[PDB]
Amino acid sequence: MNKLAVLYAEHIATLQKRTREIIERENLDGVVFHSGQAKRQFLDDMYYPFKVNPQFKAWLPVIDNPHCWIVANGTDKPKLIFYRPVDFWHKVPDEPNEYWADYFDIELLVKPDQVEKLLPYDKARFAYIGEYLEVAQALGFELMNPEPVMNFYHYHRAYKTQYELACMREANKIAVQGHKAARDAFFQGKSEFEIQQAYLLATQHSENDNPYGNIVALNENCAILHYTHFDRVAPATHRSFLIDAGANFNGYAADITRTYDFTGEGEFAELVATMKQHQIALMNQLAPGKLYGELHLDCHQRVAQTLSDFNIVDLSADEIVAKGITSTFFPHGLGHHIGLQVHDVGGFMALRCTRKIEANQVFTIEPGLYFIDSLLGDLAATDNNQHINWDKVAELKPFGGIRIEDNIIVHEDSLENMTRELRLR
Amino acid sequence: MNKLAVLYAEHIATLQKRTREIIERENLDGVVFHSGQAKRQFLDDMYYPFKVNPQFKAWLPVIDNPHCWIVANGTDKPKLIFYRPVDFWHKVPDEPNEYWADYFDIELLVKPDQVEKLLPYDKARFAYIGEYLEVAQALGFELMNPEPVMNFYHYHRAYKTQYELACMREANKIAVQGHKAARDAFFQGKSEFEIQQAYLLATQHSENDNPYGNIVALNENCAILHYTHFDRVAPATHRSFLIDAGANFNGYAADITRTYDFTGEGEFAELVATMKQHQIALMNQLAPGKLYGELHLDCHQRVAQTLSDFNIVDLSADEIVAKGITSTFFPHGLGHHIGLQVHDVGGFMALRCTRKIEANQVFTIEPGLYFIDSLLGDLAATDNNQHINWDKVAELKPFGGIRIEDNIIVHEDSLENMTRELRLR
Ligand SMILES: [Mn+2]
Ligand SMILES: [Mn+2]
Ligand SMILES: [Mn+2]
Ligand SMILES: [Mn+2]
Ligand SMILES: [Mn+2]
Ligand SMILES: [Mn+2]
Repeated sequence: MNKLAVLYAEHIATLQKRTREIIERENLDGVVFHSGQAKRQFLDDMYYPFKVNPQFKAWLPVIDNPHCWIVANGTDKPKLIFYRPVDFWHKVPDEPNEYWADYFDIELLVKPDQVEKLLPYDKARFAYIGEYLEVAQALGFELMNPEPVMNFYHYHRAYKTQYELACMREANKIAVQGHKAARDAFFQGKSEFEIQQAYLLATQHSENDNPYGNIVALNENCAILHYTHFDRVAPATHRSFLIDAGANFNGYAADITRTYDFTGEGEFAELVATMKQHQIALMNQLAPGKLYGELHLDCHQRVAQTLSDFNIVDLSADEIVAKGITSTFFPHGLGHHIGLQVHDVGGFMALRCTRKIEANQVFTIEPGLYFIDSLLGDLAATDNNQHINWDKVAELKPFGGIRIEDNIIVHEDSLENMTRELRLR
Repeated sequence: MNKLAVLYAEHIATLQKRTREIIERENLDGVVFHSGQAKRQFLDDMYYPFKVNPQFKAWLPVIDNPHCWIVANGTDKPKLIFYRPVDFWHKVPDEPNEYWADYFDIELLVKPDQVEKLLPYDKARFAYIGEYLEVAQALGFELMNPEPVMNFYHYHRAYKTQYELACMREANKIAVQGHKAARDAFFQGKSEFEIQQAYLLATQHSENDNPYGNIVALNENCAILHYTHFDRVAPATHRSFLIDAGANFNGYAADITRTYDFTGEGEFAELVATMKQHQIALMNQLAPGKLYGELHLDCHQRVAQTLSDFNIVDLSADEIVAKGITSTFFPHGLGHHIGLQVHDVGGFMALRCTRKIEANQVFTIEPGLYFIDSLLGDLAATDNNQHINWDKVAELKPFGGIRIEDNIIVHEDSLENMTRELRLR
């Protein structure tokens, strides 16, 4: 028996039920999900790597196949037009024969432009959920990504089926293996580039297989939030390491961050150790009914208590917050839902400090503390310039910043930190 | 002094001259090249990796920056609107300060929608060369990628400036380092995936940095022409290895293939050694004035002579060709131009067996010999089924196929095989 296979049955039942409800509320005959197509590079005969329509992979783990269509109404067996071309050029895989194949009425498609005869005869009442409006209109569809249908599925995406939670445990498990290998590489003095290679090797992921662009930062780079590049030359001296990297499994993402001190001793190393405690205490505050806003406000508080205690700012926690200067050391949000998409969808009628945490949802808790040139300089142009220990700043500035991030499943009865349960210190 | 820098001056002069000629022939005030934009994934806040407009990087080595614009007329100094946003989020690089920066009148762009005021006041007579027609029309442009202008630049792209040839030598040099590391990994019994990782490490290339999707094939996979995947599990037995991989330098590509036998002894290993000889003799036939057609017809001849001598087909070379069955063992073209694009552009008014090889052009010579299921089975359904040693086929089938490919610069006085001159056996 396959645990995933058993959970999948309920997954399908759940999407089926959700489908029945929405087509009735909108008087539709059904919904058609288009996996998408490969995008061709301008004036070239090369293509950008394929990225499946999230709304299509929500149903099954087929994420590397364009020209696939799902037609469903929630009561009848969902139809799956599965693109399987034949030609000596590409390797032809066997016909879908895994556990999920049984849940669909599968029609094979040998050429993309032969899909019209496999779709409903009258497409007018079928909502087209996909990126290719022009192709949909030519086929006869009229309802393009109707907002009410998008909002419905997105809202329910926040509530993960057991199959989804299982998939997400797997993604976290792969990512963790990578974060450890990346960790070891850092302590060996490797370059950002080399560290990235180790992560990919340990997770057996190709760059285009991870859920987002990995951030493998060293020293001052740790202060660059959207740091995309990988230096090929190792730094003369190794001070800090920040790696925000994830993994994929059946279309579900992991999104983990870890910051380290090269020596394990000193101010920065202590700062990290503190942030970790604050980070865990924040994870610990997740519970059904809890307002994300409280968690957020609390994070800024912890940050202020950190800035105060490390003499980075010569003021009391409450006054650091009061004066509103914590945002210069922690400029981003505390967390977000995650699942099929890294920054997952959801929320009443299209992360606000107003929504409540609920069971079966999955979150990331990622408090941070950075020393950003631009953001700091701005703080100097205010009457608060007199309140920070600029000597303490220049001493840490060389370490860039800190961020610790886990993915946690909020069960009705408890919290499951997939990341730390995998033993990622 | 910088050799590249000195060659670049002439590069600019050349593009300038080409620009003057075309705008006069088409009565235009100038030409505007748009580097492009990042494409956002459907319903997500993630983007596909950026791919620069080839027509924009033809001018300078800026290939990772969207929202950049070049406006030129060929007599005045070309203008370069260089996107350089500022914000604590992304790492801000210094203002362009390399050798090529001096050849342009550089305006910095901090936000994509602030480009209108930096472009010509009257855009009507400026041809827009780019992918974003909608954005161009909103800015006021009317002439969208006019065919005569596209054809002109494309035609001249076949003739490489010295700067371009130098760039291409560099790409070949990086790729070779990778092909050797990949080679060693194969002999160590690593998996396709592991071999791919070694190649990337040796070339210091991220997957999205190479010019096309690497083909790292093992055993039977060597017979799959468009083989994209990388098995994570090494084969029980290592028989054959085929790696078609390249590299980039300033936007110019290398495109190299090499096939190996695991033991270095046996039929297949002998077959490879022969193909190499045929491959080199084909490279040797490149010369200004030569018709690609002769080279092509000659390749099929060599293939037939190979099939005949290895008793893969019980017929004489001439009759293998005569009966037209070589195409089942060698189904693709012999070579193509290469440069800014792997399959480079060019040719009289938008690789034909009719065009002639000329000086300063760059080519790939890639004869192959494969054992493809589908293609072979088809040969069985013909009266030629009685002509092939099906016992000899089943013996080689397990090795997949062969392809050897080099990139060669055709100088007016000689041939320069960048690949073999780098010592890639
Ligand atoms: Mn059926
Ligand atoms: Mn993250
Ligand atoms: Mn995150
Ligand atoms: Mn200027
Ligand atoms: Mn190739
Ligand atoms: Mn090629």
